[PDB]
Amino acid sequence: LKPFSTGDMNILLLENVNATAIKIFKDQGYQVEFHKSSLPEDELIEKIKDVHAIGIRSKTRLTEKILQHARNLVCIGCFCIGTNQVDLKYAASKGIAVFNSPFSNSRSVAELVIGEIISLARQLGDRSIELHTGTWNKVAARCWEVRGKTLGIIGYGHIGSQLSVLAEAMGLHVLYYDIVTIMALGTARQVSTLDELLNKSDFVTLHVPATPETEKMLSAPQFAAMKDGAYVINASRGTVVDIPSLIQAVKANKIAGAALDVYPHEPAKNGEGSFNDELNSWTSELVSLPNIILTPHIGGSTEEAQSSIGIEVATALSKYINEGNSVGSVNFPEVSLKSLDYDQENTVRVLYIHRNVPGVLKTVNDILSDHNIEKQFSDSHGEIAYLMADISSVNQSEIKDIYEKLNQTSAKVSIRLLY
Amino acid sequence: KALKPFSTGDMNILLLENVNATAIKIFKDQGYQVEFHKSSLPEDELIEKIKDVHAIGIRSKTRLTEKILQHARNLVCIGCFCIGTNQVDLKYAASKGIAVFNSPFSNSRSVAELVIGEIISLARQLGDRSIELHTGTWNKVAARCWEVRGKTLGIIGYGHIGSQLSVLAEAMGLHVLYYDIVTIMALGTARQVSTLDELLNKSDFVTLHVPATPETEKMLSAPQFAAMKDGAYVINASRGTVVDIPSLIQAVKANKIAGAALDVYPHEPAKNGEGSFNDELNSWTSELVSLPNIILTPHIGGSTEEAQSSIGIEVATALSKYINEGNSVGSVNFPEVSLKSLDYDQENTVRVLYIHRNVPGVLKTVNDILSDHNIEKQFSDSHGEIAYLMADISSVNQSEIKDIYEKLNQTSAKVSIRLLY
Amino acid sequence: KQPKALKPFSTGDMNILLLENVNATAIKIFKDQGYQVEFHKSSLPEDELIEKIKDAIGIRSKTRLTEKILQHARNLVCIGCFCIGTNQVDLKYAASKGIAVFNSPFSNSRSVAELVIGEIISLARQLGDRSIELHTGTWNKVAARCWEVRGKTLGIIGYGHIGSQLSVLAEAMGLHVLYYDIVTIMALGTARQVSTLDELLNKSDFVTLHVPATPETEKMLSAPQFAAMKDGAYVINASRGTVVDIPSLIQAVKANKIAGAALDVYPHEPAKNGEGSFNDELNSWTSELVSLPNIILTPHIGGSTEEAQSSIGIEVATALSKYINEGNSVGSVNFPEVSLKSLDYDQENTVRVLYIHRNVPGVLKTVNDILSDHNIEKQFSDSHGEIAYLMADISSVNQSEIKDIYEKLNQTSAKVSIRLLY
Amino acid sequence: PKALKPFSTGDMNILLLENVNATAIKIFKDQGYQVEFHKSSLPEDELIEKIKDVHAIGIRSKTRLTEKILQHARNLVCIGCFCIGTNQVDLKYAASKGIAVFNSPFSNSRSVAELVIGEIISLARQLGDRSIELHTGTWNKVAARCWEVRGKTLGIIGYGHIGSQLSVLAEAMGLHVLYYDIVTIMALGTARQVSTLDELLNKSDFVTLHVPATPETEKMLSAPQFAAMKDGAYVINASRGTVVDIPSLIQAVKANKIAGAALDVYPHEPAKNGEGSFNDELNSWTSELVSLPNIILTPHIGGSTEEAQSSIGIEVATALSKYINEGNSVGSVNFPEVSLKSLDYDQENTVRVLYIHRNVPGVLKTVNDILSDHNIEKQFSDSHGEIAYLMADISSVNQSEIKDIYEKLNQTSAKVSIRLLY
Ligand SMILES: NC(=O)c1ccc[n+]([C@@H]2O[C@H](COP(=O)([O-])OP(=O)(O)OC[C@H]3O[C@@H](n4cnc5c(N)ncnc54)[C@H](O)[C@@H]3O)[C@@H](O)[C@H]2O)c1
Ligand SMILES: NC(=O)c1ccc[n+]([C@@H]2O[C@H](COP(=O)([O-])OP(=O)(O)OC[C@H]3O[C@@H](n4cnc5c(N)ncnc54)[C@H](O)[C@@H]3O)[C@@H](O)[C@H]2O)c1
Ligand SMILES: NC(=O)c1ccc[n+]([C@@H]2O[C@H](COP(=O)([O-])OP(=O)(O)OC[C@H]3O[C@@H](n4cnc5c(N)ncnc54)[C@H](O)[C@@H]3O)[C@@H](O)[C@H]2O)c1
Ligand SMILES: NC(=O)c1ccc[n+]([C@@H]2O[C@H](COP(=O)([O-])OP(=O)(O)OC[C@H]3O[C@@H](n4cnc5c(N)ncnc54)[C@H](O)[C@@H]3O)[C@@H](O)[C@H]2O)c1
Ligand SMILES: O=P([O-])([O-])O
Ligand SMILES: O=P([O-])([O-])O
Ligand SMILES: O=P([O-])([O-])O
Ligand SMILES: O=P([O-])([O-])O
Repeated sequence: LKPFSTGDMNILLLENVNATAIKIFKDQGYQVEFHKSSLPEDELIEKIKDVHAIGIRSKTRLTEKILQHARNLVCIGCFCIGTNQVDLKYAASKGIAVFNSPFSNSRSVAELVIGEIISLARQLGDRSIELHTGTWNKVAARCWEVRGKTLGIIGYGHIGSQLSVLAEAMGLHVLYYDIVTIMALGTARQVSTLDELLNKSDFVTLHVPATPETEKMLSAPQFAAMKDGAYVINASRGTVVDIPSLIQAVKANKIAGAALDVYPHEPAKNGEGSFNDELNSWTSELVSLPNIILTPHIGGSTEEAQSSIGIEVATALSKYINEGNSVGSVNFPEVSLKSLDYDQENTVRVLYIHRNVPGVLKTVNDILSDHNIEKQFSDSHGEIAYLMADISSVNQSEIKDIYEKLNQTSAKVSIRLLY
Repeated sequence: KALKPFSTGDMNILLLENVNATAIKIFKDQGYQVEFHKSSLPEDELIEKIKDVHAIGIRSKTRLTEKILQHARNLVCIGCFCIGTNQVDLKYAASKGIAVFNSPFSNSRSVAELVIGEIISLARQLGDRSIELHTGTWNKVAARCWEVRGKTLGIIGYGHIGSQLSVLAEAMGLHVLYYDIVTIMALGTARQVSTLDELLNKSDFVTLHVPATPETEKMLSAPQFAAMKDGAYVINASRGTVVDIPSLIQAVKANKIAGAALDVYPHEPAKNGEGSFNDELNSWTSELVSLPNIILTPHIGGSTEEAQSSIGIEVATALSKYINEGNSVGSVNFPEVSLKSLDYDQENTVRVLYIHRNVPGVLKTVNDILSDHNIEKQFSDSHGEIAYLMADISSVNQSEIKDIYEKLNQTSAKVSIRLLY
Repeated sequence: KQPKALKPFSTGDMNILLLENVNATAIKIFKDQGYQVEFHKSSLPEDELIEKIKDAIGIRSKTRLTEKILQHARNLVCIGCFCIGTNQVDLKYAASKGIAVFNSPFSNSRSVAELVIGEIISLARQLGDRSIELHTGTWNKVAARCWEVRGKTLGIIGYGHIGSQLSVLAEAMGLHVLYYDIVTIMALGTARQVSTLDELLNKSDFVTLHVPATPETEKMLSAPQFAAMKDGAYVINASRGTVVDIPSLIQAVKANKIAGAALDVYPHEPAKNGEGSFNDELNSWTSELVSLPNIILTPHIGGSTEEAQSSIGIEVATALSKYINEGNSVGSVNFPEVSLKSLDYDQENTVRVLYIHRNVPGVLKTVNDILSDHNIEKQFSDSHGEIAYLMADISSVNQSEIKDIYEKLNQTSAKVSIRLLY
Repeated sequence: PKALKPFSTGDMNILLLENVNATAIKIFKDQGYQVEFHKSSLPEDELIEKIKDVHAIGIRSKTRLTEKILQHARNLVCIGCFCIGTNQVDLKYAASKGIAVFNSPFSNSRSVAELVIGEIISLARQLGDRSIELHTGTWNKVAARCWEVRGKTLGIIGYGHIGSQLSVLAEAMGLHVLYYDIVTIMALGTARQVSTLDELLNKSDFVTLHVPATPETEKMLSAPQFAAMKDGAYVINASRGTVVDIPSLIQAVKANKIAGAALDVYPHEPAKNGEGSFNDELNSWTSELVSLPNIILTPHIGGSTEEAQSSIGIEVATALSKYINEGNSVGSVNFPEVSLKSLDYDQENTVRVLYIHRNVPGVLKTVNDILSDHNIEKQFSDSHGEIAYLMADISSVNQSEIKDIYEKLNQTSAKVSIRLLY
C-alpha cells in the first residue's frame, strides 16, 4: 500500500529509552546505538558527526556548541515532556525538527492523585512511618471516607479530565475552574469564578501548565480561601504553590494534609542526600510537618507510561525520517501529505526546508517546472519554512539534476528527496 | 376518646466511650434523657450511674460483666457501637433478659477505599519514596512501578468488603477475580474462580477479606506465595492471623513478592503506646520493617468519620426499634423476634413482650391468661436457655392491661415482661 | 450454612395435577421433589373436573373454580394459579375451607417493558403501517412525523415493577423519563417523578400506562387528558383494559391530535382464540378503532413470552413445594403469611405442627395446653380474617407421641386442618 | 490604519430547491445570506432561469442537475447534495466549471440503528402478525416461540458507523453482541469480534447486515449460509438491496429454519412512490414473499426520520458555508480536499487566494512568480483528476496591491476559477 524511502540511516539513543522505541526503529530497519547513561560534551560531539537522528532525555544537554558539529542530523526526538534542554531556535535555523510526547503521563498522573487523595484522607503515609519506627497511634479524628467529598480540579486539561471521571467513579463530586469553557465530562460542573471552586471544595488539585497567571497561583492568600479542614495537591509545576506560605498554612492546621510531586528546585542527579536544605531552605521545616506526602517528580514515572511515550515519539521520528510528516514538532512547521496510499511508482517527494523570504516558492516551482507537481503543501514556523511536493514521473537521471538545482538556491536550509 | 399523657425523662440512656453524634440525634429526636461521656467510666462511677439507667451504649473499652450488671435493674438493652461484642458478658445479659446489639458491617466502604489506596501506593511505591524524600534521599525510579489500569486484582473474600472492593476496582480499570468458599453472584464484570490456586496464579494484587477461622489461619503461606506471579503484591486488612508473616518476609526478600500492605497483625497491642509496635509483640517486627516496599497501618481499616457515623445510625436505630416495638432481629445474644409494627386503625390492641425461661409449658401458661381476648398474631423463639414471645392481643381495656400485666408478672419462669398500648 | 433436610410424613402420599399446559419447569420441580403429577394441556369441563380431584391443583385463569367444585374436593392442600391474577377463582371460600392459593404476579415485568420499548420505536417510525402497505404492493416512503426515539421524553404512569424496569430501558435508549405515581417512589436512574398527572402529559411524547385496575384508574385517560398531552404525541396502554377511554382516544387519533397508539388490553376481551372474535359484537367501537392510522393492536400478549412462562413455572412450583414441605406460606393471596426456619438433620425427634383454625379467641389456650407435654422451641401464628394459621416446632417427640398429638389436635373445636412434618 | 470598508448588497444569493430541513435556513440566515426556498423540484426551464446568479444551489435526491442545466450557472460556486448519495449530480461537469459538490453520507446512523432494535423486538414477539390479526378480526394470543430479547445474542455483519451505534443499543436491551468485519476493529463495550462469518452465524439468535455494496457482499447471505444458523433464528437487512439472496431466504423460512426476518432494502426498489410499484413485476418473488408469516417489510426508510434530515441539514450547510467563507473543501465529492488554518483576524494584512486550475506542469511556476512580490506564509495545492485546487496565504498586502494580484491570477493560462478573500 505505502512505499518507503532509502531506509538505512543511523540513530543514537542516550538515556535509557524503552525497548518499544527500539522495536519501532529496528522493525523499521535502521542502525541503533543504545546508551544507558548521559554522555559528556566530548564523547557526544565525536559520536554525533555521522549520526542521523538523536533521541535524548531531560539530562543530556544539546546546545549550539555541540550541535554545530552535527552536520548529518535530521530530527531530534526528546522522549520527554520538556523541551528546554535543546536549543530550539538554532535547530530550527539548521532545519532540524524536534519532537516530544507532552501528554504521555496523563493516566499516570491521575492515578497518583487518586492514591494521594485517599492516603491524605486516611493519613496512610504517616501511619506507615509510625509503624516503621515502632509507634502505634490509632486515631480516627479527621479521617474520612473519600466517597461523598468534593474534588476541585484546577485546570481541566488532559490530566484534569482523566482525573475527573476517576473521582466520579470513586464517588467524589467534581468541580473544575478553567479559563476556557470546556465541555464537562460525566457529572462535573464548570465554575464561573475560581473563588466558587475553592469555597465549595474538599480536595484541590492543580493540573495547569506554567504561566505567570499560574505562578504562585495558590499562595498564602489563596490557601485561606477554602474549606475549614481541606487538602491541597499540586502535581503540575514547582511554582504554582507558595511553599513557604504553605508550610505556614499547614503548621496552623488550616490545610489538613497535602501531597506534592514537584518543587521549585529539583536536583539533576539521584543521591543519598540530594533533597536537603541546600536546594530549599525550608526542607527541614516541611519534613518536620504532619501528613505531607513528598515525592521526587514521579507523576509520570510508570512502566506503562514510559512504554507509551517511547512508542509515540519513536513512531513520530520514524514517520518524519521516512515520510516528510513533521506534525507535532516543537520548533518546526507542521506539514504532512497522503504519503502515497494510492500513488503509483516513479513518484518523487521533495522536502525543502527554507528561510521564509518572499519568492522562494517562485524559484522552486520554476526549478520543478519540467514535471507535474501533483500535491504541494508549505507552511512557515517563524524564520524557517517547510515545503513538500510530489512530482509524478521522474527517472534516476533526472532526480540527480533536481537535487543540485534545489541545492544551489538561496535560502536552502535542508533538502531531501524520498525515493 | 381514650388518650394518655407524655412521660418525658421516663427513659434514661447512657452513652460511653464517645459514641458518634448520629446516635444522639436518633435518641433525642425520640425523646430520652441521655448521659453522654467521652471516656470510659470507673468501676465506682459506672455502678453508681448504671443502677437505674435504661439503655447503655458502649464500645470495645467498657467492660460489662456479671459483677457490674448484677446491680443494674430496670435495664433493657446494651448497644455495642462496635464491630465485636468486646467485653460484654452476653450469657449473663441474656440470663437477666438484656438484649445486646452491634453493627458489624459498617466499615465496608472504609476498608474498600483503604485497599484501593494501598493498591495504588504499592504500585507506585509512594510509601517508600515519600519516606525517602522525607529523609533527604531522592530516588525517582520507574522500574516495576505500574499503572493500576489493566492489571488484575485477586479478591480473597467476596463478602461485604469483597463485593464493594470489586466494583471500585473495576471502575479503576482492574480485572477482578475472586475466590470464595461460597459461590457468589458476581457483581459487574467480576469473575468467580474455581480454585484458590487459579486466583494466585493469575493475580497481580491479592487482598484478603475473610473472617478468622481455622481454615483461614495462615491461609497464605509459602506454597501459596510461590504460586503467585513473579513480583506481585499482597494486602491483608481482614484478620491478623490470615497471613503467615514469616513466610511472607522470606518471599519478599527473595524478590518473589514485590511489596505488600498490612493493617492487621497476629499480636496487636490492647492500648496505645509511644513504643508499642515492637519486637516483643511479634518476633519478626525488626525483619518486617526492614523490607523495602511495605505499607504498615495500625488496624486502621475502617477508622473513618463516615464509618463511625454509620455505626451510630445503625445501632441507635436498632435499639430504638427494640425499645419501641420489641423488635429484636439482629441481637447478638437474644432470640430474633419481630412483628408488623401495627396499623393504628384498630384501637385498644396491646402488645406483650414476654421474655421467659425456655422450659416446657410456658406457652400454655400465657395463652390461658390471654384466653379472654383474641390474639391476632403471636411469635415466640428460643435462643439459648432464654426465649422471647411477642403477641398482639385485641380489644383490651385499660382496666384489663394492669390485670394482664399483674397476672403475667406473677408467672413462673418470667424474666422480664413489658406491655405496649 | 446447614443441611436443611426435613421430609413431611403424616399420611405419606400426595398427588398434584398441573393442567392448562404449565411450563415444563413446573413439572421438573414437582417430580424432582417426588410427586404424582397428572398433566393436562387444556381446561376441563365441570363433570370431568369434579371427578379425579379427591385424591394440589394448578390452574391458568381459564379453569373455573367456585365453591361448588371445591366442596367435593377433599384432601386438598394448595391451589397454584400459574397466572398473574387469581380471578374467577373463589378465594374467600378456599380460605374458608383452609385452601392456600399462590400466584406469580411480577414474572411478566421484563416482558411487558420490552414490549413497550418495542412499541415506542415502531409508533415513532410507523413501522407497522409501512409493513402493511408493502404487503399489499404499495410503496410510500415518507419521513414526515417519523422520529428518532433518542431525545424524546417518556411518560410512565405508575412506577411499579414494569414502570421501574421500563424506565432504565427507556433511558438506555436515550429517552428522558418522566413518571407520575400516587406514591412518591425513589426514581431509578435519571428519571423524575412529576407532581401532577397533567404535568406529565404536558411535557411527554410517549405516554404509557402501568397502573393497576382501580376505580381511580378506570378511564383515567379520557378526552380531557388526551387534549392535555402535546400535539402529535403517542399513547400506549398495556396495563389493564379499563384504564383508557377508547372512545376518547379514537376521537383524538381521528382528529390528528395523537399521532399513534398501541393497545394490548381492551375493555371486553375474548375468552378463547378465534378467527372472528375481535368484532363490534365484542366492543362497540371495534370497527372505528381499526380504521385509524398507526394503531398497534395486540391480543393481551404483554406477558406472553417463553421466558415469562418459565419464570412463572419456577416461582409458583417453588412456592407450592415450600408450602408442602416446610409450610412457608409467604405470598399466598387469601392466607396468613407464616414461615419458620428450615429445621435440621442435626435436630432429631423434632416435629413441626401446621394447625389452621378459625380466628376465634382461646384457640391457643386449647392448643398450647395440648402441647404442654413437650417443649416448643419456636411458634408463629397470624390471622387473615376469620381464618388463622399456626406453625410450631416441638422437641423430644416420638411417633408414639405424634399419633396422640394429631388425634388431640384434630379433635379441637373450630380447628380446620392439622398437619405434621417429622 | 487605512481600514478600507466594503458595501453591503443583496448579491449573496443561495438557492434551495427540493425539501430541505429547516436547519439549513437557520444556518444560512444566521450567517447572513439571501435564501430562495422551494418545496418541489422545478422543470428544466424554471431551473435555468433561477440558477444564473445563484452563488450556491442545494438539490436533493429528486432534482436533476446536469451539465446542460449547469451551463447557464455563471456565478455558481458549489452544489450541495442534502443526500447520502450524489446520484443526480454529474460531478465531472461541476469539476470542469470548478464547482465543488458536498453531501452528508453518515447522518442516518442512529435512525437506522434504532429501527433495528425495534425490528428485533417486533420479530421476537411477532407484533406485526398479531396486529394484522386483530385488525382483521382474528384473535390469536400465542406465546410459543415468542422471546424476550434480553439474553439472546445479536450478530452484526459490518461494524461501521451503523454497526457500532447498534452494538451499544443492543447491549443496553440485554443482548450479547458478536460482530464479523473484514477489518479487525476495536470492540465497543462487551462485544467480541469473531473470526469467521460461519462462527458468527452458528452461535447467534439474531443477524443484522450493515455492510456496503461490494461483490463480496452481493448475495452475501445465501442458502448455505442460512442453513449455517441456529435452528429458528432471525434475519435483518437494512444495508443494501444486494446483500441477501431473497429466494434462499424464502426457502429457509418455509422450511421453518428461520423464524422471521425484516427487510428495508431490496434488489429492485422503485424510483418513485407508487400505489402498485411493488408487484411481481418489480421482484419476481414478491407474491411468494408476502405470503409468508412473521416478516417485516419496509420501503428503504432506515434513515427517513426528522432527526436524520435535521442532522443532514446542519452538516451540509456547515460544509458549504466553510467552502464559501474559508475555502475548506474537505469532504467534496468531486474536488480536491484542501484546507488551511482559520486565519486569526489579528493579522489584518493577509489575502487568501483560492485558485482552481488545470492539472498541468508549470502552473505553480506561473502562480508563485505572480505572488513573488509578497511573502506566501502558507500554501497548499492538491489535484483530483484533471482539476486542481490551490490555497495560499500571502502577507502584508494593501488594497491597492490586491487588484493587480487578482488581475494577474485571473489572467493566467489554464486558470478555471480564481477568488481572493480579504
Ligand atoms: N507531575 C508530573 O510528573 C507531571 C506529568 C505530566 C504533566 N505534568 C504537568 O501537569 C500539567 C497539566 O498537564 P496536561 O497534559 O494536563 O496539560 P493541558 O495543557 O492538557 O491542561 C492544562 C489545562 O489548564 C488550564 N489552565 C491553564 N492555566 C490555568 C489557570 N490559571 N487556571 C485554571 N486553568 C488553567 C488550561 O486551560 C488547560 O486546559 C502541566 O503543567 C504538565 O507539565 C506533570
Ligand atoms: N481492617 C479492619 O480494621 C477491618 C474492619 C472491618 C472488618 N474487617 C474484617 O474483614 C473481614 C471481612 O469482613 P466482611 O464484612 O467482608 O465479612 P463477610 O462475612 O461479609 O465476608 C467474608 C467472606 O469470606 C468468605 N470466606 C470464608 N472463609 C473463606 C476462606 N477460607 N477463603 C476464602 N473465602 C472465605 C465467606 O464466604 C464470605 O463471603 C472480617 O474478618 C472483618 O472483621 C477488618
Ligand atoms: N399486558 C399484560 O399482559 C400484562 C402483564 C403483566 C402486568 N400487566 C399489568 O400491568 C400493571 C402494572 O403491573 P406491575 O407489576 O408494575 O404492578 P405494580 O403494583 O408493581 O405497580 C403499579 C404502580 O401504579 C401506581 N398507581 C396506582 N394507582 C395509580 C394511579 N391512579 N395513578 C398513577 N399511579 C398509580 C402504584 O403506586 C404502583 O407503584 C398491572 O395492572 C398488571 O396486571 C399487564
Ligand atoms: N436502510 C437505509 O435506508 C440506510 C441508510 C443509511 C445507510 N445504509 C447503508 O448501511 C451500510 C452501512 O453504513 P455505515 O454508515 O455503517 O457504513 P460504514 O462504511 O461506516 O460501515 C461499513 C462497515 O462494513 C465493513 N465491511 C465492508 N465490507 C464488508 C464485508 N464484505 N463483510 C464484512 N464487513 C464488511 C466495513 O469494514 C465497515 O466496518 C451502507 O451500505 C449504507 O449505504 C442504509
Ligand atoms: O387467639 P386466637 O384463638 O388466634 O384468636
Ligand atoms: O414453653 P416453650 O417450649 O419453652 O417456649
Ligand atoms: O505542478 P502543477 O503546475 O500544479 O500542475
Ligand atoms: O516563498 P515564500 O513565500 O517564503 O514561502
